Amino acid sequence: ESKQSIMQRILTVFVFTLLIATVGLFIGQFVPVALMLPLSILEVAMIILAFWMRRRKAVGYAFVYTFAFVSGITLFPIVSHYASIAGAYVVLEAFGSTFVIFAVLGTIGAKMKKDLSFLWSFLLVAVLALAVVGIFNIFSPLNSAAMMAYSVIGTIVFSLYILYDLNQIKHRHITEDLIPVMALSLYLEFINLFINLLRFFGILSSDD
Repeated sequence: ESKQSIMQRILTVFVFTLLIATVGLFIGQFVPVALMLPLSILEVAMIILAFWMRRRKAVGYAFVYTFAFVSGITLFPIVSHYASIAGAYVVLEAFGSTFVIFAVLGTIGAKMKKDLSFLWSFLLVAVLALAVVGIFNIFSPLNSAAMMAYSVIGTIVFSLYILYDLNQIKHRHITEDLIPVMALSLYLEFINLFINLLRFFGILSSDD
């Protein structure tokens, strides 16, 4: 029963989900395109069960590891897209840039003394704000100027979320059965930041 023990276990499962998502990303290149949408709907259902439903018992380890593998498969269409227009190295550039932001802002938030719970209103509303223009991009693609602003704001908002989330892990009372869902949260914050950085470096290193 210590914060130094739980935070090490949460970050251990968090690294496992990144490795599992990397395997699913490698497997995802063989998955047909028609299966990407059903698997995406499967992820949305899993996210609602994990966070948005009032459940008595938190999600287990098999649920988070399964989501990480399925999430890695559906990341291939966007990873391969920006690898075609910007290069295969840009994907590693944005993947590495996500780690240094996760490490810098994650360590600062976890080591912070201030309780940043009051940012819940601004960050939830900021993510909802970014989610609305994301739906607009699905049905109608944004130009280079607006997509750049969407990726830059997305990088700033989801970086602040990593600072807020890991700061709340220290300040809030985390139990033993919350390790999977909290590691799933850190995985989703990693993916959202990775996608925006992949868009940021993709447009910056693109031919148009």
